[PDB]
Amino acid sequence: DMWIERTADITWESDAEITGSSERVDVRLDDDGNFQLMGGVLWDTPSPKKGDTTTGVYRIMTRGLLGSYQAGAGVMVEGVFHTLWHTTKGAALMSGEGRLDPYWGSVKEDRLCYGGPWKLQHKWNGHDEVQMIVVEPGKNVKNVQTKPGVFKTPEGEIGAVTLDYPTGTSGSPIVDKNGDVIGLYGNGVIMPNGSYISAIVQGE
Ligand SMILES: *[B@@]1([C]([C][C][C][N]C([N])=[N])[N]C(=O)[C]([C]C2=[C][C]=C([C][N])[C]=[C]2)[N]C(=O)C2=[C][C]=[C][C]=[C]2)O[C][C]([C][O])O1
Repeated sequence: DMWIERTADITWESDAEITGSSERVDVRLDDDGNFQLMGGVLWDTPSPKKGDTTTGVYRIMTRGLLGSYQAGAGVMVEGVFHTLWHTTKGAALMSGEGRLDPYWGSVKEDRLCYGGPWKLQHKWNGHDEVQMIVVEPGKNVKNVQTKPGVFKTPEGEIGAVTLDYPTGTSGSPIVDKNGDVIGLYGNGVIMPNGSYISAIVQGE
């Protein structure tokens, strides 16, 4: 029922609009993957697609008997598709002529990958501006540039971006100036003034 469509290259854009703000907010993370203001599962082996694993940025689409809608987005790097867990909850994804089955995910970290282990090892350097590759439903892909702030958790810190986009943009990748994916958009908190702030969702 769900499929992926390639829609952009993974790149830094020199003309991106600069927006957002660099906040600092105290949060805790629950075992369902929700942040509040203040583990990993290896999936079944296919066992016996061939989906398309071309590098790039992708929309996650779904449909029933009528038109389609955009459930989310993600990134294909080194033959593995990466998204937030909550976009698909582990559902299989068609990719071109074949199927991609989940490999590994964590509800609490809100991360899921298909085709192999997580390939994205780069992280925000804690200093520089970053770019979100915005995969908004119904719209062409564009990049926006921002300086992250920080979620302060009881154990540590996580980079966080004050950028609000509509439902279905979750899983859009965030890149550093080299064009390396430093994490994904779409799991955060709402502030008392209504501002939405997402973690830069990434492994170690
Ligand atoms: B995303 C969507 C992108 C941001 C939309 N903007 C906004 N809500 N103002 N992300 C969210 O809405 C997430 C969803 C989510 C789902 C599941 C988990 C793990 N249990 C965590 C987050 N919501 C928030 O981050 C949120 C936190 C606190 C209060 C309100 C909202 O695009 C496709 C999918 C839709 O679920 O996500």
